[PDB]
Amino acid sequence: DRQKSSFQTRFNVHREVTPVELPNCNLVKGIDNGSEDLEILPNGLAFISSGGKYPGIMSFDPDKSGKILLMDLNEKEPAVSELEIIGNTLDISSFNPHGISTFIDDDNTVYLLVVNRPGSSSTVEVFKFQEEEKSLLHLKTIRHKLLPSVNDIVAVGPEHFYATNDHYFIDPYLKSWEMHLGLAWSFVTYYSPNDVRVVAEGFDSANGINISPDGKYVYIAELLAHKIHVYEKHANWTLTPLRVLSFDTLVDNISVDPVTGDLWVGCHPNGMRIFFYDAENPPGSEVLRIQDILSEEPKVTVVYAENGTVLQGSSVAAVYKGKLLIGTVFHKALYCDL
Ligand SMILES: [Ca+2]
Ligand SMILES: [Ca+2]
Ligand SMILES: [Cl-]
Ligand SMILES: [Cl-]
Ligand SMILES: [Cl-]
Repeated sequence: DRQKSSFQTRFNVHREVTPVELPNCNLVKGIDNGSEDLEILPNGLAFISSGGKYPGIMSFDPDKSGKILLMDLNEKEPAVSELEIIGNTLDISSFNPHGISTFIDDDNTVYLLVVNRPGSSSTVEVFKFQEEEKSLLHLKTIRHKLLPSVNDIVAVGPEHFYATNDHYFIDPYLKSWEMHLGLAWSFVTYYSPNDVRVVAEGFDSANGINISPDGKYVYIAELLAHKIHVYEKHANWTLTPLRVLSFDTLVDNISVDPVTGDLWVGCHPNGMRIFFYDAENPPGSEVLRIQDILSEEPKVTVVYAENGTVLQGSSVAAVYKGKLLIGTVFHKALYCDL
């Protein structure tokens, strides 16, 4: 079949991980049920989305709740704490976080945007971060017909963001059929209070999304195409294609380093192991650094790679002052000397 061929191309089924080691990597105590996305502020506080659940993805603790965790990366051996969500505008029993993003106001108010999928429906929750009290003040729940199945967002103001949708459909049965057939109907939305538009479409599962430090480019990961799309971001928020980068791995969430502009990318080398879990054959981990992404030949380095004997299912990676923090879809988190 032509379909069985493109299926085992999309899920990269023949792929094995040549190890790339780091000598001082330590599992973060307290993270056992996922750390699928994370973001580090310029002051070294890192937010971690944890406990999220997906229909069909593995879970070691099904009654576990979704949590936003805090980590101070300026500490020597940093520990995670669960952030308290306060407010009355949000149903916490169904809180099921996925991608996250931050925005820092001119007053230095910190806003956290959190992709929420309570049930089959999909929202974006915006919180105010209260560092002293170590809490998240809920502000708003954002819902839209152009946000059917949000995977990750990148904030550009307190309720302004680009959002990936990893499926066109909302219903989980059609969702898996969509994903199995490879329709590639997932798309990217710009959301703002006064204006909500599709800015790109035709993606075979758009996952991570991020922005360059100067605002001029947007990066979008296409999981099952193994591609990172680079877009020019215009003053009217529309996007025009620029580069497409290709890899031998499923690219998941994208972090951008503020100083260099470098991309750090959490990857699933073999899509079968991450989608059809099997304890005797667990998914591995791979972290990519991407430099000089606008130039003729961009520099791609594998900074860390492993078959899962330590860390299973890396989905996000970010660096801070010599340290590398790696998160997983549903497993642990690895803190590493670079
Ligand atoms: Ca994110
Ligand atoms: Ca994901
Ligand atoms: Cl793997
Ligand atoms: Cl460049
Ligand atoms: Cl290995």
